[PDB]
Amino acid sequence: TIHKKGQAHWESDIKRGKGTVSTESGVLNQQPYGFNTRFEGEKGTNPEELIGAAHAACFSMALSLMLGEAGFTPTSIDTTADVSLDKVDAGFAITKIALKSEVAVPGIDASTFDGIIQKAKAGCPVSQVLKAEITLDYQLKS
Amino acid sequence: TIHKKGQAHWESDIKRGKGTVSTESGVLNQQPYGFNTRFEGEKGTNPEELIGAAHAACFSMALSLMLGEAGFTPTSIDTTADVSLDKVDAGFAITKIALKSEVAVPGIDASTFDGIIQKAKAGCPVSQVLKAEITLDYQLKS
Repeated sequence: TIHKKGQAHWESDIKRGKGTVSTESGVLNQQPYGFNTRFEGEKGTNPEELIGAAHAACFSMALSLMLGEAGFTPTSIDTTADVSLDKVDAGFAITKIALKSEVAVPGIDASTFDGIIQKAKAGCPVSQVLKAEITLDYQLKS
Repeated sequence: TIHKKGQAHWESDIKRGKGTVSTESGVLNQQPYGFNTRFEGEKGTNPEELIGAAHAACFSMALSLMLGEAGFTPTSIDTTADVSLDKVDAGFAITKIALKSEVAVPGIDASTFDGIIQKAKAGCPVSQVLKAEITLDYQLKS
């Protein structure tokens, strides 16, 4: 199995405390995060946008793979993942991720493409591991 | 409802194609990713380490909060999230996330702490949204 690691550091309480997040690749190295950026809308990284990025990335790559297996080559795939963090009795929960994608695949049938993209939406590794509602809105250029 | 966004871009097929990943905060901005970095172990970002970073960050924040609710203030929390991407019949799947955390909470009861940290491991938002097995290994300095 493939193992990849992420890390975080936290110090003090939630209001007066702060933290940082990193990844083994180094793309993220002690990047600041906290209550402000996660719940108060202050610009900065947080768990949600990171999961959104991971999801957009896994979905896009999966769409390319499946398209290839169908004998198609995508010119470009641009996916956005909107992660919803809602308030619930237990606190908060990631309830939905809205995927928005613009794909360009030369001469591919609209009906055939839809079948492939819906399979990617529900079949990629990240979608499969998430419990949140996953929606998909796309635009095909062929 | 809080909304956070992530995105990704991909061009060409899976072997000769390539992609990038970004987040709205900018911590990730068109950072390269591909088959190489995700499946061949080449150093670079990928969906798995991003989920790991997100999980480590959520879990550490959640632990601080709960300790606070118990009347405790953590001196420091350092968590690493090890994400497993396994090959399965249908393709691949994120089967497990192993959390390892080092926490310093002066004077807290060992048993008291264990109950709290276990509740955080199972109850934080990111743990809650994941279907993968989540394990916890920690070392408390008290």
